[PDB]
Amino acid sequence: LSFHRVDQKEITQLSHLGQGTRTNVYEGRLRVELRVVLKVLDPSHHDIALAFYETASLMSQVSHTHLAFVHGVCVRGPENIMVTEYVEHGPLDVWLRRERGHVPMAWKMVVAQQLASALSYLENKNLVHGNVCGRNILLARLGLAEGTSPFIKLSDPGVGLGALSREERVERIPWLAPECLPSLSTAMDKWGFGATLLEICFDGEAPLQSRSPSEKEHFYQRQHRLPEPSCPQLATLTSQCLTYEPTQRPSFRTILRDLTR
Ligand SMILES: NC(=O)Nc1sc(-c2ccc(F)cc2)cc1C(N)=O
Ligand SMILES: [Ca+2]
Repeated sequence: LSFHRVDQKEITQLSHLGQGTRTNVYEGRLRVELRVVLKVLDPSHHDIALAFYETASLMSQVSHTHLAFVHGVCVRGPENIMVTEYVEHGPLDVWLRRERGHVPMAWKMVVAQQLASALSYLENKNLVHGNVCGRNILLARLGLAEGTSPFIKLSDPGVGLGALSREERVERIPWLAPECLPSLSTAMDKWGFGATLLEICFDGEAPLQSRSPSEKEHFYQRQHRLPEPSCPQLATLTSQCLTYEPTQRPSFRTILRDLTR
């Protein structure tokens, strides 16, 4: 396990941004003053803290234009804090819901290509993200003004999927791949991408949102098909990604090629 150790003296904790899986998220400063995000892990069992370090270790060996940077881990008393990139306009799901009306199809396709390019890179390195969702897509540039285009960053997955409870995996439906509800393959990120595409198509509203945890579980148990976008070309892709059999999902090379044409 390889990650930088950040001394508590080098960080300043600012305002609460919200909550992640077993975390409290804050804006912060990192003395080098760099604007950062601090993911403070709740007091937890060693297994959860080990899964949290494993994410920081995974994020430290990769580099990509559309992957949010991890500066390291800070231990402040009994708290584990991952120090991460501050991305200006924040999570995409929140932005899309707040942003009046819908964004253009062309804007949505750029975000989709950028995310597919990041996942293509992890696929080639044989590395699992395991938490692909609108909440984990961060908006660096709005790209709404003439001549401009959006710029996203896929954030770290947080506490690894292997350490979470069945309740947390259920809360993760429909982003969570169905084989993960009861192995850790890159196939799971093709499902997460497919569910993120729908979530973006539906302006930050994810399918099965209003449903209860037993309804979500039953939906995957009865292997019901997720909704499709109106565009037949996009419909083919999202249904191909959102295939229950993981070996039938397309590679990110194919997904990226399909998205560009
Ligand atoms: N690197 C990284 O993940 N940065 C994050 S996470 C986050 C957030 C997380 C959970 C919430 F409930 C609300 C906001 C914001 C930002 C940011 N602005 O960069
Ligand atoms: Ca909107």
